[PDB]
Amino acid sequence: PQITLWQRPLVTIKIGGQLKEALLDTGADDTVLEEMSLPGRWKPKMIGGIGGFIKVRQYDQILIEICGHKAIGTVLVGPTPVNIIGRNLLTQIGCTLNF
Amino acid sequence: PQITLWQRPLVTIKIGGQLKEALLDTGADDTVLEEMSLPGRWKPKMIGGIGGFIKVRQYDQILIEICGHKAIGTVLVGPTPVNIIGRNLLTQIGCTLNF
Ligand SMILES: CNC(=O)[C@@H](NC(=O)[C@H](OCc1ccccc1)[C@H](O)[C@@H](O)[C@@H](OCc1ccccc1)C(=O)N[C@H]1c2ccccc2C[C@H]1O)C(C)C
Repeated sequence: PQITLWQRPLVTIKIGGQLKEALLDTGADDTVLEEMSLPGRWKPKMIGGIGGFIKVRQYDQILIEICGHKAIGTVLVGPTPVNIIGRNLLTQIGCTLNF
Repeated sequence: PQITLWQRPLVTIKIGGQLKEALLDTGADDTVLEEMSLPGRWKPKMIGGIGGFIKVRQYDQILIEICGHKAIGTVLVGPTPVNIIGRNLLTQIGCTLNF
């Protein structure tokens, strides 16, 4: 589809049997979701954005469904105010910026 | 043009007669640039990102050229980690997300 930016580009994602709302964020290198439970081992990581850094838990090889498109990648879980789909997953669904 | 996301979507912008690099960020409601001098009076504003909030200076009706496209709008100046072109200006140059 083609998404205009008059409003925030929010989409429904399916992860770990859960349906959630997330922002398609071209300004984010990684994908970060609000606190939740995911299977497997995880490692600590610090990510920085506007305002400073936050501590998150890194999970690798996580399957996420974005608008029907299956994508595999690293997902960070932590105290983010909004769920963010970053570039590591946007590339997998063939998402591009056009003007 | 069409921009893929395997790398950060950085473009050259021209403002105040000078060239700078900025990130096309669909996850940003507004445009925020690193500390610099702009004309006119400014108003206060607080913007919240991944790690908290920061105080910025808001300047209105500022001319800014993004990849050759001229835009005139609101620009925030403050302690941002990188120059960010947000939705307020992305819509002016007709930028959309596609997949
Ligand atoms: C390397 N670090 C990154 O890539 C990081 N990347 C980032 O933090 C990006 O910033 C550039 C950035 C790039 C590299 C390094 C540092 C910063 C995001 O796209 C950021 O822009 C956006 O985050 C999502 C969000 C949306 C809505 C509410 C709260 C958070 C955000 O904070 N938006 C707010 C904003 C920004 C500017 C002006 C106004 C407003 C209001 C909000 O929309 C993370 C995600 C991994």
